[PDB]
Amino acid sequence: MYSRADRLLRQFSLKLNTDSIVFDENRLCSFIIDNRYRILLTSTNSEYIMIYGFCGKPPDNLAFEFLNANLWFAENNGPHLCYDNNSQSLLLALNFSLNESSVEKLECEIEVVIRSMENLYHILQDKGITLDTD
Amino acid sequence: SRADRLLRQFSLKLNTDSIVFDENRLCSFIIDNRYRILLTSTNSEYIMIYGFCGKPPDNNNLAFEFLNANLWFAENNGPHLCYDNNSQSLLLALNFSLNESSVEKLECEIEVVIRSMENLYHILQDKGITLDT
Amino acid sequence: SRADRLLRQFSLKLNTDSIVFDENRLCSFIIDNRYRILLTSTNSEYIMIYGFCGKPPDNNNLAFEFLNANLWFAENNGPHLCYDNNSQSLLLALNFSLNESSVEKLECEIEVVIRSMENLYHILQDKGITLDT
Amino acid sequence: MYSRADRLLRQFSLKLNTDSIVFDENRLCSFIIDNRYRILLTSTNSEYIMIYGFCGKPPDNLAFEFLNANLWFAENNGPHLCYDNNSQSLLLALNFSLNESSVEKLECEIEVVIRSMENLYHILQDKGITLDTD
Repeated sequence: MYSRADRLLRQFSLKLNTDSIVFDENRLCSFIIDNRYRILLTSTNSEYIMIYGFCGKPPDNLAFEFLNANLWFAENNGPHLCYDNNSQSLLLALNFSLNESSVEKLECEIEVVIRSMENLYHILQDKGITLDTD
Repeated sequence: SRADRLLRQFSLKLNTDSIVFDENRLCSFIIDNRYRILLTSTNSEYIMIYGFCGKPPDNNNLAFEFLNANLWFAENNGPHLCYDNNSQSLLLALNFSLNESSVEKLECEIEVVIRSMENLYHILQDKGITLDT
Repeated sequence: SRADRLLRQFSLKLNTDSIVFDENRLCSFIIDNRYRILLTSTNSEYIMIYGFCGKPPDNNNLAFEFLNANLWFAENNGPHLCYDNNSQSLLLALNFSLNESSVEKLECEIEVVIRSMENLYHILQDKGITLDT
Repeated sequence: MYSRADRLLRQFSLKLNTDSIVFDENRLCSFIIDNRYRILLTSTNSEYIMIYGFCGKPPDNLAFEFLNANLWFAENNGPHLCYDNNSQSLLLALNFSLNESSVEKLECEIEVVIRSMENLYHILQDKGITLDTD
């Protein structure tokens, strides 16, 4: 009766102790980890969930430095560092395959995104250029 | 190879003297006279595949479209579109796992990168911005 | 090494498809926390030893003294003092012949390069121009 | 009765069909190969002859490009590209060891210098910056 994405998210939700974490009518699910990391999940295909970590909006001119940072994530099997036209913000993107998936694997892929977001605010805070909250 | 034997022996001697080293094996080639590929191997866990796309027009705004395109590559389990501050090139970068690996599967991934340069070239052509190759 | 086996196999497959490749083996390390050394091996005849001295002050006249110093290195059978347009560094470069070679003789030549960086540093110190290391 | 440098040069001289090629009182010997390459030989030590190929005087500002060219000669076992304060000119320098030396080896080392001088006017003529005659 439930799609693999919905069942998996239901486990993630209950594990995190809420009913709230669910895909809405556009297949979007947003939440915050540790009052710090803004995670967006999408399931528009039946085979994978996209995991987006919202890094915030870049300062006033930078884009090449972000492309250069993407070398580091590729070399460490991290998410893609992307820029989104809508929210005009940076985000770390990771395709989570639903094949042979468990709630434990989803949390680790979400953790890879969280560590990578922290990795980004580390190439950026000591280097003196900063992304905002909301 | 006489050189590979010498370097391996020398490295082992370095560790012996408590000196850490960085090793890197490189293999570059061009496919169809059009796609520059670089294979690097800096450790026993993975190989990197780099598709050298070419120098981009120094245009900070166009770079924001390169970053935006990483959304499509991410969704499609493709390479990372990135930029090397040394060769001043944009790169399609793909990490190749040594686990359950073979020469067959390495070809398939080099092919994934090649097709990605293929898509990018044909997308930049349509938009009339081509790269210093 | 599983990676070295994979690359060797892949290279042989490339030749098989009539594709020429460029291979390069790199080994870098620091001696006495002071001398950066790079060993490269791009073919079966020789190895290159590069002593990375550091970025020089961009001073076209001081560079003419680097060139002038090549007279002393030449007379003393020493390395080539050169400049890499990529890493923006000056280099002491020494070609190491694979013929009648051993790990012992490779050490001696790396030592010749190291002492040369040693002489250069102590010559630049006295003249109060030191390199971005 | 003759030093190894003098004997060797005597052979080189006779081979080239002249008495003229000889070290003068400052141990300097200058000659031109093929009406094009200006060669200077020195023997102030007993163990080697220095071979200098005179490339001429650099245009008006360059030095880093010459240092970069020196990467190429080191990689190909060539002479050192040097600049000399006196003549204010570039020169290719090669130490020729007198140990196990024959007139045939000297000519090849002189040939390495000549090919390298030609190699230099090739990194320079297609690249649009030129050294003068005398």
